[PDB]
Amino acid sequence: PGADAKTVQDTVTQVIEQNMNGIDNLMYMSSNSDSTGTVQITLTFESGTDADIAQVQVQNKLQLAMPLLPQEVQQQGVSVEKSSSSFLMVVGVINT
Amino acid sequence: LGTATGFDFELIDQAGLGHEKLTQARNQLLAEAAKHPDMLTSVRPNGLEDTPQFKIDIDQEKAQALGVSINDINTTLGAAWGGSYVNDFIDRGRVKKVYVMSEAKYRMLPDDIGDWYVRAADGQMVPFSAFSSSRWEYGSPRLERYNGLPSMEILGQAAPGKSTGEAMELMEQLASKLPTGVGYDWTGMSYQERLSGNQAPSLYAISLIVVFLCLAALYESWSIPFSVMLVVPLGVIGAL
Amino acid sequence: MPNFFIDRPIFAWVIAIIIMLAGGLAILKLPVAQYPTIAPPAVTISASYPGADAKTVQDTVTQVIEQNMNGIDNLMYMSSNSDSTGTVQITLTFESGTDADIAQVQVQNKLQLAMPLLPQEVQQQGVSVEKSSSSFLMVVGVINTDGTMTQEDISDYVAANMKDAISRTSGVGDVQLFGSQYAMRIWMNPNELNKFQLTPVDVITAIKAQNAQVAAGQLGGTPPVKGQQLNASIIAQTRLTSTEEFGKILLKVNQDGSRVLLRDVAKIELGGENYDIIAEFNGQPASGLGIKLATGANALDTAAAIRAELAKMEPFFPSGLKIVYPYDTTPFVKISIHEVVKTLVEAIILVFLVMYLFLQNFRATLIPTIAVPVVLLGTFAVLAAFGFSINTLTMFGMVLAIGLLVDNAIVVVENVERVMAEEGLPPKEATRKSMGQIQGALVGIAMVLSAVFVPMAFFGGSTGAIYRQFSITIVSAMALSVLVALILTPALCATMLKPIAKGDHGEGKKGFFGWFNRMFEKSTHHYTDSVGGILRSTGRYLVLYLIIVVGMAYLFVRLPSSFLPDEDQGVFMTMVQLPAGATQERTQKVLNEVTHYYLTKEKNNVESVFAVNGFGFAGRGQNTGIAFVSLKDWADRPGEENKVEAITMRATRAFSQIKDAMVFAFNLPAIVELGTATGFDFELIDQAGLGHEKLTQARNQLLAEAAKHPDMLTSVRPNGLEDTPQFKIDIDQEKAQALGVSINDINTTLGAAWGGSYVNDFIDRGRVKKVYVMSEAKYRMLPDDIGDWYVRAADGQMVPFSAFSSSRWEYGSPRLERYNGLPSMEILGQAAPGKSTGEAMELMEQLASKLPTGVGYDWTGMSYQERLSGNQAPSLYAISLIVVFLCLAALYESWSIPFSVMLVVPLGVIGALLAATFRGLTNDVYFQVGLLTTIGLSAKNAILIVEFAKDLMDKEGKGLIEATLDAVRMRLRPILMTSLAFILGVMPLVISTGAGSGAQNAVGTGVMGGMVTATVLAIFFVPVFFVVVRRRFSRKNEDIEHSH
Amino acid sequence: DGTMTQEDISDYVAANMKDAISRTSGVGDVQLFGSQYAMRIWMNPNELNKFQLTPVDVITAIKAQNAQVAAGQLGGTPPVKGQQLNASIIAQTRLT
Ligand SMILES: CCCCCCCCCCCCO[C@@H]1O[C@H](CO)[C@@H](O[C@H]2O[C@H](CO)[C@@H](O)[C@H](O)[C@H]2O)[C@H](O)[C@H]1O
Repeated sequence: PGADAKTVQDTVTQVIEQNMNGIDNLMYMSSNSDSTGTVQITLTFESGTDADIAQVQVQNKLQLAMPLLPQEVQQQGVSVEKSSSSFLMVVGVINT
Repeated sequence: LGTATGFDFELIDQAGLGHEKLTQARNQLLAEAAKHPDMLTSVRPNGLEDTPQFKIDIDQEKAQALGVSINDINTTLGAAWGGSYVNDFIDRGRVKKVYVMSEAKYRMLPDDIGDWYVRAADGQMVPFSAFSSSRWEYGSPRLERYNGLPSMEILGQAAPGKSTGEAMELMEQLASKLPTGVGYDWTGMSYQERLSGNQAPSLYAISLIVVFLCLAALYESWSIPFSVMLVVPLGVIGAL
Repeated sequence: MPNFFIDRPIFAWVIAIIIMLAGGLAILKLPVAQYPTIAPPAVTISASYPGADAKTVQDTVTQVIEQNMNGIDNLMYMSSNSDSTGTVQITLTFESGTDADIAQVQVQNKLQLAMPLLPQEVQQQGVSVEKSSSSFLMVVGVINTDGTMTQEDISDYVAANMKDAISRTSGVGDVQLFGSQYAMRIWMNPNELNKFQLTPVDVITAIKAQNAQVAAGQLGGTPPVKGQQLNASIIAQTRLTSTEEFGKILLKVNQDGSRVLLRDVAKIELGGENYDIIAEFNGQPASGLGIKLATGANALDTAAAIRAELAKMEPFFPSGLKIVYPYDTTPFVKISIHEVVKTLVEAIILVFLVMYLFLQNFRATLIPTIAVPVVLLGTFAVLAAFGFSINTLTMFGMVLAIGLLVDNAIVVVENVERVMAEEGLPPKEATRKSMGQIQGALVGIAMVLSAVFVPMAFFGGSTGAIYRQFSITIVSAMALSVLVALILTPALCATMLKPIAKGDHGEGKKGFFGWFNRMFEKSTHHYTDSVGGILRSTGRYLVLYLIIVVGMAYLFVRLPSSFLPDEDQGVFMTMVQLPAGATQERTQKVLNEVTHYYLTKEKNNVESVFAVNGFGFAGRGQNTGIAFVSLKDWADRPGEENKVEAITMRATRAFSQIKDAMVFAFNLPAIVELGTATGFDFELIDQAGLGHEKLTQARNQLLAEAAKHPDMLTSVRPNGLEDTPQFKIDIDQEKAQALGVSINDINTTLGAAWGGSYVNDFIDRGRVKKVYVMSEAKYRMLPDDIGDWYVRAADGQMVPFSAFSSSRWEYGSPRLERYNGLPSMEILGQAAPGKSTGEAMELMEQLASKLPTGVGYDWTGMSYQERLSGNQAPSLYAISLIVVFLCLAALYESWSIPFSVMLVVPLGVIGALLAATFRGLTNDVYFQVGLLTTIGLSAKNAILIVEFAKDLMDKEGKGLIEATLDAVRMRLRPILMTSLAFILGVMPLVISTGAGSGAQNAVGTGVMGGMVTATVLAIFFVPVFFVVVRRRFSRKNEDIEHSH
Repeated sequence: DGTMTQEDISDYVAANMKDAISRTSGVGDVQLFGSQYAMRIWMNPNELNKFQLTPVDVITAIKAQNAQVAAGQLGGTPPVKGQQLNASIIAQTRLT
């Protein structure tokens, strides 16, 4: 919260990236750090890789990098998730 | 997946170069790409341009002389202007966050900075303006990295009539003329071609060889299979 | 089938071709490895506590983690080292076949319960969980050939630009930097600190406050007021980037307004996170990456991927920077495999030549020959089908299978040839007649033969996977060659064989073939004459046979037994260990001596030496080091004296004359995680809170008692380090309270100055790196230096350490070991010459039962493996022999006639035993599988002999003796063709020098010896076997005529 | 033999048996029917009041005086060249 892109990159992104070692079947890794105080690191695995094993290996390497992150970032927590781009549907809720 | 005839290219800082030199190398690559409308079209950054930002320098000596601590100064600035997650409360049986932050009208403009006071050790309130100075500068609102190195993603496509393979070949050629320390890589749809497009030839070959061998077995003949294999273009011309 | 393809040769071809395409495609895609993986997965936990002594590490980290290690599937045991480098490694070792991914997941789920209980400084160093081999896959070295970069420069370059990408490469289980990344180093001066009434606590506070990255929000940030037109990020403090910026950190402003800057109380410089690891490549400054393979990953693929990654980095190197390859286990695998491929190709050429000697027409010799590549290539397809890899064992399976393969096609071609020499029938009809009489037998034989090889697919333990590689490869190839002989060979016979007129034996041919044919024909007659003779005696040969069986027994019980030969792999390692307390400088002196020896005394043999000071097999320390040695090619290192075993012996002997260090060169074992045989791995255990000193005393008593049994045990020794002097300092609580100095200030001042303290991060050329505060060297060298450090009391007074503390020398451990959660001390040793490992262990157990109360023991590693136990040989081969007899009984519809075939077994074994015995070889995996190969094939020769004889006595009239003679007459040529072709085919193996020639010699010698005696002897003894067994288990009336 | 009470027995099995049992083959979870020893400080509020102390002071002194300190080394790296002595500095250790 309230971090500029450089701050995000140099206290969060680089630290997580430096810890993404010893994970199987990684093809490549990319990230964005922006001035909305947000970072997303995406790791892409070989076709046929077990998506659950990929995710738990990532999340376990992250777990061990958490103590190296800023306190307020540890507070917000760092989400590790499977990446989909398709929704089955979007339910809107409005007040009229 | 793909933009069809599209490619997905990463410009990479391979040395100590930094965001500005990487941006200059990107602009150099983009200008050169633009000079080949015949081959390349719509090659462009995927990310964001540098923007003005407000640099504020805390004066350590003056803070120390006024008895104002750097932690008070920095949480005052950040909490007021950036907002700050304090802890949790319980709203109707669900745990939720508590945030402190300045009401909007006191964190809108540079003159507002001086309306925030910090308490010194001796009880006095010190306006932020007494121990800081500010200036405009440019910086990035979105920094990209690729395989752990600073990067800039570039999108584009083969010009009409041209193959994506052709368009990628030029991009590598243009990229080979960039400043020292600047490298590149293919990602996404492009990565899955420089690897997963070398296959088509050998798979079609296996198909054609096994077809011939099955036919030769059927007809007990090494030549008669040819009279069947010759049909292929007859359907294909009509589809085309 | 044979009839079908006799009419349809092109369909036959199409089947053969599809099989080869499938094999060919398997070969391009199949994993290649030296051996099947038989090593138990190991997960390692590593952590670091900067400036901690071994006990602090143990009681504050290691015990905490160990106590949370439970409910983990397939855990065999756990071991740990806590050392005065501040390092912990905990190794959890799992059952063979454990999914290493899940092992790692389950270990980490427990570890995360311990994590919050660990010291903060330990958590910030990052603890790691890895799943990899214990040994290095390769060492990637980096030098600067322009001398433009120091050791420290190169190390930082490597850490900052190369290591991470390599660390992320799939199959890379662990990466060790030989050197250290740069950190912002703040070297504190206690004199200057006291002059300005500051301490390391103030220095640390100032750095955290002034090397900061502040989140400051935005101008016009959401939610905004209405009408807002400006939106921009506020940028406040950012991480410092240079020594200059750190130097001007403001510590305080003096009473008269002057400033005290960080550079006024410290030297500030870019320097290593640590200064323990220093490497050289052939004497020059170097750094590097020691790379370990992730559990179960493919070594050749992982190495290819590492090279591809390094290739991406090279174009951006600073000037002079260069990658070198001082140590790589990879090449030997590729090379030794190709050497076997080469001998398989030579085998096919040799086969072609021997075929051309008996079949004297190019087209006719192509028939048996083409079978080889069809079968062999199809075997790769079957291996793919069953998830096997291309490895040393499957490749040698192919080779050992050559005789069994080629024999099916030879049996078919030869028999067709004879049918055309006996009756003058034309090719297409001759092969039909021929397939009619043998095809059933070929299929039957494939069944009995599978009984000799399938049982060893059921060996248990780690050893079993080895034998299963052979079993499946040989059974598959053998099954494929029967198929190939029923489909392709009959077709090729009916189309490519030259018509033979009746009664013709080419005796009236031209030059040499005409001569050869005349010799063979007369030899055949002199052959049949000889046998006809012995059949009239028989009693004589029955006795001679028992002689052979007895000698066979003799040789066998006196042939030593090994597992897999030790190969010269063109690389090896040298271990350097000085006593704890030794300095880095003395360790460098001993490394210089090691390096010197290889560069000057082994000029002709050693290509390079990558030596590292501060890293050893058991990990970081001032008193340890290692040298990685790469030899010149095997080709340029001719003779036994120039191979790894002779080199390492010479080297170790020369190094024994090095003062006050343990230095030895050793060749890496075939496996490793198998057991450098004769060796045992012992754990002494503190089972009752006895404590370190008592365990030591118990250890010493055991070591003493062991030494006085040199007949049984040799080199029984501790694996760890001896206690050393340590500086004990007591803080006086009352005095501190009285003076008003906080214990926290005291401890931080002490620890930061003498141990160093990781404060926070900074940005060095775009990359986040660490900032370290520590005393400059010259103020943390001497005991008296302690009192030059001052702490500030509450009332502002500077108080020297000497005012609130006292100190004394004492002894302590630099390396505390634990085994399965308890204090331990590992003890290594071996069986004395002539006595067995099991013997040595029982003695060790007997000695260990006499130690003081509360002291127990346990076996681990190689000694754990052998106690689940082996000795499954007798049973499995016993089953094998029974099933073979049962299969033969079905074949002959007789309970007795099988014995006439099975008696042939000793005749090849004796030749293999003689050959191995007098070449000084051993009873190992290659000897054993070779024996089954020889036995199978001569069993097969015997089967077709008595099958032919039995047919004569049954279908035709022919009495016993006549049938036997005409049967053996008919099967002499076919037998010789195969034997001579296989015996000559394996010459490449017996004559082999160079990469993997250890395995190749072991293979070839057994087979060649076995094959020669099997061929020469069975040709005479199988006739005896049949006539004697027929007579002994005779019914009522026969022999004298047989009706019709 | 009347030499161990229940609380003793429980400490013995917690401290010497439970860990190994819980790592034994096929064992999934292990419940101790009792409790391992801890060092028990049983405070008396009257005596605390008498000396004007609280549990806060007690807790503070225990963290300060029951400590295991990383204290560094003599002659550790990087050394002054020519250094002969390398030795661990041992400061406060845990009370026992
Ligand atoms: C007598 C006939 C049967 C005997 C011959 C059998 C040979 C068996 C030993 C082969 C060892 C396997 O070695 C294997 O070689 C092939 C061919 O270069 C490699 O194949 C590699 O190069 C080829 C092109 O040259 C590519 O199509 C392939 O994508 C690439 O991986 C494999 O990566 C390697 O693992």
